[PDB]
Amino acid sequence: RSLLKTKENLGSGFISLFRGKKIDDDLFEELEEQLLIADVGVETTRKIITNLTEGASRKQLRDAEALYGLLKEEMGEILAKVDEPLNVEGKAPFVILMVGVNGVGKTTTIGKLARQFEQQGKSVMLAAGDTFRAAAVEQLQVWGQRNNIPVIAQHTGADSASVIFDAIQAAKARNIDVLIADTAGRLQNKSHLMEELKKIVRVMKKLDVEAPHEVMLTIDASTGQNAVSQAKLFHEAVGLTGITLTKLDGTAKGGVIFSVADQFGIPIRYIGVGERIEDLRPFKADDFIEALFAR
Repeated sequence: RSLLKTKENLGSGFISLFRGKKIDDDLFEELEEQLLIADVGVETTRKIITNLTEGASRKQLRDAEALYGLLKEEMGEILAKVDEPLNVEGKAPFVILMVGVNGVGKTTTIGKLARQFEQQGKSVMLAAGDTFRAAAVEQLQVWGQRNNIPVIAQHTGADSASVIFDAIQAAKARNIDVLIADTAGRLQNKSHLMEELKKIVRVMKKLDVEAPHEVMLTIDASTGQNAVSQAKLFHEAVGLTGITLTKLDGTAKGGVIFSVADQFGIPIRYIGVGERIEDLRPFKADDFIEALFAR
């Protein structure tokens, strides 16, 4: 599958580690190491190991090979807890606030997401709320134009929340089903980001007390621990309702999906396993685990 690189250490990769081995602390240490190198993280790895030890003992397993099935079980539960799909229907418009750092995929994810919704029969409108990042504003505009998707964009530096308020206002008038709004992502000024996003979320209430219907964080799987810290940061700034993991193909640090799931508990909406529009796959825990573990 596309997850071929993460499989060296996770899922299928466990088999080679367990081959012929007996169950002792030496083995759990070897596994712990593999999990940490895979970016599962200290806390999640400590949790996985203990659960697995209690399980391998209270079922009297002396054979290491059998841990593959028990790993599949506990890691499956971790992803299952954040397996709630994004349902963007019944609103006018359904506002998705896209938060996250620059160069993490946001603008690209926005384009892919818009194409997917339109492919389902719903009109989309974009809002360039990252008003200072002139490259990103430009990108959404030219792209939206050639895709016949209205893009609400204003002068460089205009108040983000105003652009988005105008975008929501316009969306309601033009009967748009989904409005996807971009935001500025500069962690360099922690509390400014918090106050900025807080203003955005508040100004929205003037036109709809339900907006935003979705606060989506986009993070890059290939940046391992960076993806986790970023999530923690945005988790404390805004009310994240969904997360999107991009660039899962091509990185052996794929275990980060378990770290971001276990530590925050926020629904993983989409998983990026390639560069095509269909590659921004709606996240299904069971399908992911099955492919992670498939020999």
